[PDB]
Amino acid sequence: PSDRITWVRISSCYLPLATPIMTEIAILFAEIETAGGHQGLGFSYSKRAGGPGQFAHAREIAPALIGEDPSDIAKLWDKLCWAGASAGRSGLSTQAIGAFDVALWDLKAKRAGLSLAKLLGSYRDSVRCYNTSGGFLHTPIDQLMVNASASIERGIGGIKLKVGQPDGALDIARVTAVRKHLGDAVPLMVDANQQWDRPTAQRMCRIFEPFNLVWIEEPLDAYDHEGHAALALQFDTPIATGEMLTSAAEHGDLIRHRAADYLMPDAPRVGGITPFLKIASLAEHAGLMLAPHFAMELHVHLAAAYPREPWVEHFEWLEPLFNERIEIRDGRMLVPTRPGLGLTLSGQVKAWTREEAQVGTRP
Amino acid sequence: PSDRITWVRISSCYLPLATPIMTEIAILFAEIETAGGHQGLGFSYSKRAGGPGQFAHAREIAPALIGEDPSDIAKLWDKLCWAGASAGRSGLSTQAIGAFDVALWDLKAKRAGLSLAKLLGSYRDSVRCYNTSGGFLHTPIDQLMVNASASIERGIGGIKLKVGQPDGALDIARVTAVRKHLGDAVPLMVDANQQWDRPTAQRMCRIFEPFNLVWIEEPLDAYDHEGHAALALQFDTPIATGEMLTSAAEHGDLIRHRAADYLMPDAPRVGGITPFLKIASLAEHAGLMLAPHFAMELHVHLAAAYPREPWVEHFEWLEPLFNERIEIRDGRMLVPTRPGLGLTLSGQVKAWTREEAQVGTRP
Amino acid sequence: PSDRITWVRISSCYLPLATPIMTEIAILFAEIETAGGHQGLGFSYSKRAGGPGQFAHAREIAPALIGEDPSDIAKLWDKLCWAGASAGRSGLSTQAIGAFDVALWDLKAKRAGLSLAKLLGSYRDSVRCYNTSGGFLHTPIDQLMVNASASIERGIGGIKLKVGQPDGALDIARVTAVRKHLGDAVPLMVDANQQWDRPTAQRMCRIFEPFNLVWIEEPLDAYDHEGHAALALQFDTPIATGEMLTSAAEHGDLIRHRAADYLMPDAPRVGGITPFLKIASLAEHAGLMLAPHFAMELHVHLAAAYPREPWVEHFEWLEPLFNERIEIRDGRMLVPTRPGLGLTLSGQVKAWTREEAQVGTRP
Amino acid sequence: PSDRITWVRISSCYLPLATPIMTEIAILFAEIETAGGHQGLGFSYSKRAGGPGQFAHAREIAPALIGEDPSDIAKLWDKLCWAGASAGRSGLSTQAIGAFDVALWDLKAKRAGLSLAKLLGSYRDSVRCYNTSGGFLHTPIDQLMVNASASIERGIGGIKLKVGQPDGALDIARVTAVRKHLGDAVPLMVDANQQWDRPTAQRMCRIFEPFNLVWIEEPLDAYDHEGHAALALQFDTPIATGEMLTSAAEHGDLIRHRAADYLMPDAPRVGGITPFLKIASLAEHAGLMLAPHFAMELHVHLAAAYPREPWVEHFEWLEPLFNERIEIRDGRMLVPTRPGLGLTLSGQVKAWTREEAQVGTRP
Amino acid sequence: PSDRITWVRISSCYLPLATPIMTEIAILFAEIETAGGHQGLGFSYSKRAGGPGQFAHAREIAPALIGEDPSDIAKLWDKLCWAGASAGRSGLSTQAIGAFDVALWDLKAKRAGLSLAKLLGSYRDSVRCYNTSGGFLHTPIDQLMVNASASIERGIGGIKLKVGQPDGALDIARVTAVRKHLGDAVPLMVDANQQWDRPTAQRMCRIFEPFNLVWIEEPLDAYDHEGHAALALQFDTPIATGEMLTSAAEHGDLIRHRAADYLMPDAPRVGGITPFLKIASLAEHAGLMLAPHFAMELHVHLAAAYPREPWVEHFEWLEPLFNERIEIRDGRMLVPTRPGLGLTLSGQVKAWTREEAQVGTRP
Ligand SMILES: [Ca+2]
Ligand SMILES: [Ca+2]
Ligand SMILES: [Ca+2]
Ligand SMILES: [Ca+2]
Ligand SMILES: [Ca+2]
Repeated sequence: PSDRITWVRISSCYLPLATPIMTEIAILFAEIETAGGHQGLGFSYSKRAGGPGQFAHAREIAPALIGEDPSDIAKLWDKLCWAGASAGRSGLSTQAIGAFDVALWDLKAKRAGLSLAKLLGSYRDSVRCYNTSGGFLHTPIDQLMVNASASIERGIGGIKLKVGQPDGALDIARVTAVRKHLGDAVPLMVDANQQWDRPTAQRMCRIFEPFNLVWIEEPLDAYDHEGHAALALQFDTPIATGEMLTSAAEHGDLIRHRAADYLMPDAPRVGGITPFLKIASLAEHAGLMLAPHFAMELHVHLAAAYPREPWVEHFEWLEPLFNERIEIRDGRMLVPTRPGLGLTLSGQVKAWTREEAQVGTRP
Repeated sequence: PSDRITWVRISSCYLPLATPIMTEIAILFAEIETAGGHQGLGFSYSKRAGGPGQFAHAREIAPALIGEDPSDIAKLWDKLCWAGASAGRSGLSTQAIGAFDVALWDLKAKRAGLSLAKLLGSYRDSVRCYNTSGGFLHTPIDQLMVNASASIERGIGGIKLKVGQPDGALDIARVTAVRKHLGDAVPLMVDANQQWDRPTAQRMCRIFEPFNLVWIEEPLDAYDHEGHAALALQFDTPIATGEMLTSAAEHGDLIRHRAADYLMPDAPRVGGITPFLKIASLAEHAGLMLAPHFAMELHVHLAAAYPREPWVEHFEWLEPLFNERIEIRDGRMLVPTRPGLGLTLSGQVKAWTREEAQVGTRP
Repeated sequence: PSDRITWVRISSCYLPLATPIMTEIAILFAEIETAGGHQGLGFSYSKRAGGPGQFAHAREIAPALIGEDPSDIAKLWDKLCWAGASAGRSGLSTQAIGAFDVALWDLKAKRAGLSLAKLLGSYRDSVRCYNTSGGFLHTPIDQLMVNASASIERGIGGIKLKVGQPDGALDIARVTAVRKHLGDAVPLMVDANQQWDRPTAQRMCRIFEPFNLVWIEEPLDAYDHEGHAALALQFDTPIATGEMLTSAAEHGDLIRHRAADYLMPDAPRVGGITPFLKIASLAEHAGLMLAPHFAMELHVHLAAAYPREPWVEHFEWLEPLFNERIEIRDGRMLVPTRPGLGLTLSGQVKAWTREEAQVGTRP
Repeated sequence: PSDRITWVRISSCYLPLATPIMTEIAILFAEIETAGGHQGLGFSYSKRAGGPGQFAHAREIAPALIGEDPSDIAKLWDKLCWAGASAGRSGLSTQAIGAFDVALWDLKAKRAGLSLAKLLGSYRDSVRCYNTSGGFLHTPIDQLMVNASASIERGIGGIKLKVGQPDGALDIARVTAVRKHLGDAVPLMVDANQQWDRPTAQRMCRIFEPFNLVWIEEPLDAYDHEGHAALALQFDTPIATGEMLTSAAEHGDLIRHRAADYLMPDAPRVGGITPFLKIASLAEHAGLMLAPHFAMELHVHLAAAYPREPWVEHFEWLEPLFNERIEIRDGRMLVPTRPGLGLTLSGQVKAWTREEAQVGTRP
Repeated sequence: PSDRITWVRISSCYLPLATPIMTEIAILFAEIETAGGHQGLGFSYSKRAGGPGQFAHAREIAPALIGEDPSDIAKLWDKLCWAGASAGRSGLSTQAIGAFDVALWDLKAKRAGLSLAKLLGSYRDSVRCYNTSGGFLHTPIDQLMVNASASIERGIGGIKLKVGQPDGALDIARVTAVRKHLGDAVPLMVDANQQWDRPTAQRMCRIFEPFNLVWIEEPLDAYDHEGHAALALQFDTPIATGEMLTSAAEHGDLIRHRAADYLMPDAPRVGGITPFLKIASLAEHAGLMLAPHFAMELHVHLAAAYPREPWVEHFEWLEPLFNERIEIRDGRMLVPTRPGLGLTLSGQVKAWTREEAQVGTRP
């Protein structure tokens, strides 16, 4: 083999959130080291229930990696999946596999002395970014307006507003208020978080049309593909969805329905970089736009490798976990130039680790 | 509410197999009790990796059941799924949910003093059954021949032979040998266990055509829907598949492709009775036949409720876990008449339990 | 068996209407009792011609229920259908079967000490409701306006206005008048009762778009599925139809055409709860909304069991037939908590019964 | 940038064939070197007219590579294509681009100290191989028989026989003769080289069915997708095609028609490794088998990276151009383990070079 | 044969542009003469990279024309294509073939003493024309406004404006300015040159709707057929595309998608008149409009032969190459009446020729 895995360590780290949304996020870290002295770091996560399950499964299948050639990433993804075949090809088991998968990609990239973006091959050195500016449905427009202004001032390229509350007139007012404040030149998008039924989504999308939003995210249930397809066919405003999906197959179904103008795959959630690339390949062929969701630390690299100009969300919740940081400038997020994912665990991770296990002999 | 859940207990029981094939099966038991004194028992399982993950997730979401009306089964399935939304609608998380789901159905049936089959409404009091007679690819033909003949004399209604070895001539020989021994009056089916590629499956199905087998099971990868549909369109022999799928959505895709003459949903594997019923409704409408896989203790009830004559496999591995037994006669297994699933945990379960947890106050 | 039917009584009851619409409605009541002392009550109906036919058929097939296990509801639906096979799977014969079907469901629910909603499993304890406030095309807007206001005051959650008269400008005026009176906050829907041809429906739907109605009901002939599908594709306003259909097959065709945003199945009209559930399963899978038509006494239970928020019409014409009543509060209809359908025949039913028959020996 | 391209050299080398079939093959070699001291070698080719055109275009666009980051392979493929946009996305211009593309991949692999197969990630360390044993339509049966048997004793895993001559009876005779000589255990395939019209292909495939050939290659015109799809739907024997196609788009069309059981993309012919990977992704998703055509020195690496067991032709014509060799044993060719493609130009290349050019300053 | 080719001369002529756009255009001229004394002139071209490749290939395959019957044009197109089969059916090789193809058509037309338009059969003696009036995105509206006015004054029938710059508000302003200047009676069209992504194209097309433009050209990537089809389905304004395509197959795909209201095939770019006619036949059958791109000297003849009123661009860049000129009158371009294409090489061609070759003996 090109090398061989000799040690693996998994940790279940509970990241406390500065502000309740959801008071914490369970992060599954996977560390892999080889006889050749190469090392990789990867992770998966669970918002709400899922952390314990991901860790337990990861611990059970980890031994299957020992002795294997780390360069055969897809092959190993398949081997770990087969090791837990009755668990399926999506959900907790493949998310656990994803932590290992990301680590192997990190390791291969470092082996070449290249950032993950350069190993895959990039199309740009910076990616369009946007943020919520710490805005929620319960955030007084006044505060959200001043926070969004600050974000723009520090380099954010767009603002995503939370909508989808029983009183639709409220959202329209809030959005109207933000648009008047920032100006027509600031890109604006909304996220309904699956709060609308088909009739309501139909009416709200109609109202938002004049706003020229970048996109309307998750207007319906994440699984209502025909519903999303119907909205995309009817309205000029792009429809964005997919962040809730957990496998290449689900994204394939969404794509088959032409249910999204902007596909929002979540690498950790779908099983890692390996399945994410298969999804990106399908989206590319279908001529769609890409807007990866969550984990910017990983997605900035994946987005950089997509043919068409993508959008990545500037999200700072995971920063305390790492020693590195992402920098933003003139509406764009810079793609890190360091080898691999360019991440190392902060000293704070230890204090937040509730479970851990390892197998093999460390080099 | 009709009632209120007050106590829940989950157990991870490792069933040792008298004959390695894999030397054990992880069973997740869920016990539910209410303020009204009602009780239910359900379970899910994992062959190979999966047991630890299912238990861990079940333990984390169990508290969400306390205080809820046990009669709103589908509603609670959704609540538990939402409680772990980032985990998706299939795989380990929904299988954990399935243990609770089965228990709720068991409890509702008992509440009406009806077997699960009668609660759902049955079409028959006994179901066609078949077995492998402890035969595997490595079992010497002559042994499998006397074993099969023995199963027939005990009342089994059919024999499923394992095939799919590199030397197709061998399988053809073994099947020919079995057919000549038992006679043309004994129903025969084969299981290739996803071992054939499209070209090989094409040639083997061609050869088996004259045999008039009941079905050819899993000739291709469980996810090659187009491949299976092509075989079903070409050959007279029914194609059976679906045992590997873990969600209603995956079965829906298989059904959309018309990839199976006999659909083989596995209740515990797809998330319980609730999603299984949705799958059965889709199969019924599509005019397909049903042959549920594994867990006869549960599937005999579900099969009894299907409009068209189904087939259920009679296999003994799980018996040690329960105090009750399935009866077979004249080629069919009798649908139990006791309330609910008609199962209670044996004293052996305790000794095989490696993990357990409970929440709430037992009535 | 779980039990066995020993007595059956059918009655043809003619319900006189307080105000001509249609001066009466023929109701077919079915009573079923078992050796175990269990009892069930169900019914079907005919607006205009149909009462005599339903009763005659019910009387002829009733004997087929004696001795049968009441828990095998679907099986018995099929047996009664086969008993009159040349009559088909829809229309008068299956509507007669439906009376028996509803009774069997009522009996099974009572057996478990659960309301019908809880036996099926509910998603809500109350359902959105609406009414016409005794409004017809010939009702002076002035009166309809004050009546609608009263309905809202007593808890009704929406108002359905009758439209579809030769003078379209009239309907627009009437609707404009009602909207201005009640305010934009009161949900409003219209019912054209199949009075428009494709061109007219096209023009009227266009005009109603700004109104933001909950739905436009039966704009075209109940059987013009392509016509309805075209309207739904073109307009934001939901299209509602299906109330005239009499079988799962017809609803399946409507669904295949994507001819309705809100499907309006009528349990009694399609053959009872058994076929209604098959229809609801198809609508659920297609991602549609549900708005059962007529018989709120039965549909409130069925609606409660649907995944997505349905709408049920508050209709008081059938009240004199029963001793129980439905209560409405804050725009919602409360789902009864009593066992089964929660209905018993009033003493007035006897005086209105024109035909009756029974078979078997009462327990 | 990760690095920077500083020098590029292109050579048009005419490979003389020891045996006319066409007496030579024009090979376009591309050498790329960077400021960081990294180097890559790639190539494209033309059988018959094409060599001069490929070189001329390569020379004209080569300057566009100077100063660029060699790691952004896909990006540069697009830049060179845009540099000659009026030339399209297929044919001579993209084949010229492919020589550079292969060199960039070779360079990236070497950068990581990995073979091309390991950089991409492999599923196997050896690939099934087959050869023609120097047999053509004019080769006397008995000679081809001893030649084939010889290839088998040296380790070849299969024999491809050339067919498609006006006298079909002859082919059938020759194939029958070969089959009887080698035995039923030696895999056999035939290549009709687009010689049959639909009617003839239909009859010949019918006759070959009993033979159980691995595949029937190019039975019809390379562009008759409907024709090929019809044959594949009708016959058990796999249909193989695609070797003549020159772009991802053409392969996509073939795949859309389901016109091939075995897709035969030719990396150099379609524009290099970059477009080849896109084609492989499409074939993988469609559930097809892979059998890359020509250039085993390159395809052995690409085939190793495909999920399902592929077939690669072992043919010796290009060996004189390189200092390295492919090893075969037990019916499979070993995937080279050296860095990158594992190829270096032999001293003979210089003598066969008719044209060459370079740009930039060599490090 | 009807005659036989005895001499062929190819020249690579670099046409310098009066103003940078692109400072020159490579033109490939092909001259063919027969034993019968007949002669033909044709050409192909490359904007940016492509000239050297086209010439090199043309030189290599030219010998294949000697001795052949010039009247069998399609047959010879196929023979030359086969002569370079590994080069494919599009791109540089077929463009080289196209130069010869045009010459053969010119020769056949002259043989009959008919213009090319009359040989094919025409529907009109003049064709609607339009121009850019030397306008580019960087041209100050003031100048573009006065230039467009002059064009109209000298007989041009329409104005095409360049759009597709980052600042969409700019294009709208420029177009608004031009429309106000020339008046609503002057046909206006825009060309976005593939500068918009789907979302942007969607928004810009919406804005342009009120303008009643003749068409919106290349709003998206030339290969995004689904994208173009979606725009055409949604908007009243015709979508025009196809100028970038290089083969009948690509145009066929575009047509299959109903991706264009106005198809813009480029004869030289797709391989000559032979493939252009196949494309025109497909467009005619699909009921589309035709707007050939570039080379008016050739397209005026081809456009004249199309059933529906086409549009041809008045483009003067190629004039210096020929001794003849096209005349425009009352918004239409007159179809030349001279034999064949009606073109002869100017004395300036010699000075601009960088490469040339000939084969055979001149008559
Ligand atoms: Ca859209
Ligand atoms: Ca079949
Ligand atoms: Ca609609
Ligand atoms: Ca086939
Ligand atoms: Ca249009």
